[PDB]
Parts: sequence; structure tokens; C-alpha cells
Amino acid sequence: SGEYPTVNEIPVGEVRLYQIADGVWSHIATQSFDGAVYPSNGLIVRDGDELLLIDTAWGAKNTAALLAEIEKQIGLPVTRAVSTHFHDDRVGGVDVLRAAGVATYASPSTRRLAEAEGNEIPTHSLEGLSSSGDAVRFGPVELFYPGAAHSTDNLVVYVPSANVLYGGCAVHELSSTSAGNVADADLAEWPTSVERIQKHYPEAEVVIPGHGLPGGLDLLQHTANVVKAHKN
Ligand SMILES: C[C@@H](OCc1ccc(CN)cc1)c1cccc2c(-c3ccc(CS(C)(=O)=O)c(Cl)c3)c(C(=O)O)[nH]c12
Ligand SMILES: [Zn+2]
Ligand SMILES: [Zn+2]
Repeated sequence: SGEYPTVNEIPVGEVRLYQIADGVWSHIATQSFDGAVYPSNGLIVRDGDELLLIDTAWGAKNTAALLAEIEKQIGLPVTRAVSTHFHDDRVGGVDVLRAAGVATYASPSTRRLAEAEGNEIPTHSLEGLSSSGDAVRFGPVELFYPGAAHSTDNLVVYVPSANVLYGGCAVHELSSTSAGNVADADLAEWPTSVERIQKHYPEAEVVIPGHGLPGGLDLLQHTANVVKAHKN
């Protein structure tokens, strides 16, 4: 009823949308992994009379439910999707998207990692993102590679029309007490990658983490703090 949704509002298999700004929504879904339930976020950005999707809803059935929720709430076709790293909360559901007419994209690094790990593989490679600090335009967003953080391939997304920074899993919510699932992370480089984000997007008004509640720019410093303390 208006607050940002959590798993207590989200049974696994259902998807909620949250209006972030004009033409910008997040999507929220829940999934089970290793016997615990987690929320995760993605982004939807209006692209004229089409929509750009950032990240799947963490699984095939969740992603089908996402498409249905978008049709119900927005009613514009999703034509393209970008996955911001290779984990299942970002690419699980790419096969559903591809069978629903959505062109799927990721960096070559993400595509290689997804293939090697047995995850679903976006169709199209996003060049121009292989060096930290690189940025490219993709419809109504800018894609930015900050360096290794949560994963070596993690991308962040900026919506310039709304000053919305979608950090993905390189950015944690303010309530977080540890750095999440760090299996594929680089804890030593992560603060430097966050500093790159802070320098590149000083005018961000909303910052959206890969999991949990949006806030402001403080999410970036908080992330650096929790990662430095985790490394210790
Ligand atoms: C999809 C998968 O990604 C990793 C993965 C690890 C190993 C393997 C098998 N090699 C596959 C995938 C995944 C699976 C399960 C959980 C996560 C989390 C996660 C996010 C937040 C918190 C709360 S907090 C900041 O700690 O307060 C916690 Cl506990 C965990 C994150 C995240 O941090 O982005 N990702 C998760
Ligand atoms: Zn991840
Ligand atoms: Zn994640």
C-alpha cells in the first residue's frame, strides 16, 4: 500500500513494481536459494512507447510474472533487457524474455561467466564496457562499469532524466550488516569501484541496491563501509 515492498508482501513467484520517478520503476521479486528466501530488485525505464528492462526477476516463473505485472501496470512492451552481472538474480529468466520477444544484452564478460557457470545467457554483447570507468548509452540509460565489486563483471545503470542510480548488487541497502553473497566478489577492489561510482554520479537523487530498499547517495558510502568491515 505504498511503502517499498518486502518478502512479507512478496510470496515467491509474485512480482511487484514500485514507481521511482517519472518513467522509472523498480521491480521486486523473491526467490529461495540454499534454503533461505531473499528479495531482489531490477529496473524498468520507459523508452518512448517501449520499455527497457534491467535484470530479470530471479527465475523463469518470476520473470514470466514480471512480464504479466508490467502488462497490467504499465501496458507498454518490453523490447530490450540488460543483465548487470552473471548471477541468477540477473540472468535467470533470460530464456523467458527471449521467448517473449525481448532482445537480451550483457557485457561479454557477463556472457562468458554465465556460460561457464551454467546460467542463462543474454543474446547480445555490450562492447565498450571492459575497462573500469567506461560508460555507454543504451536507450534512456547510461551503463557504467565501475570495476570489480560484488562480481568482476557488475555494471551500474544511470537514468539521466531522473537522476536515478541503479547500483545493482555492487550497492547494498542501508540496513545491511554484511556485504551479502560475496562468493564471486573482490572485497579489496570493491571500495575503489564504489568510489568510482560516487565520482561519476554526484547528482544521483535515488540509489537502488540490487537487494533491499532504495535511498539516497548514502547507500554508496554505507556499501564501502560494510565491505571494508567484512574484508576485516
Ligand atoms: C543469486 C545469488 O548470487 C550469489 C551466488 C553465490 C554462489 C553461487 C554458486 N556458485 C551462485 C550465486 C545469491 C543467492 C543468495 C543470496 C544472495 C545475495 C544476498 C543479498 C543480500 C543479503 C542481505 S545483507 C546485504 O547481507 O545484509 C544476503 Cl545475506 C545475500 C546476493 C547479493 O549480495 O547480491 N546474491 C545472492
Ligand atoms: Zn550477484
Ligand atoms: Zn545480487
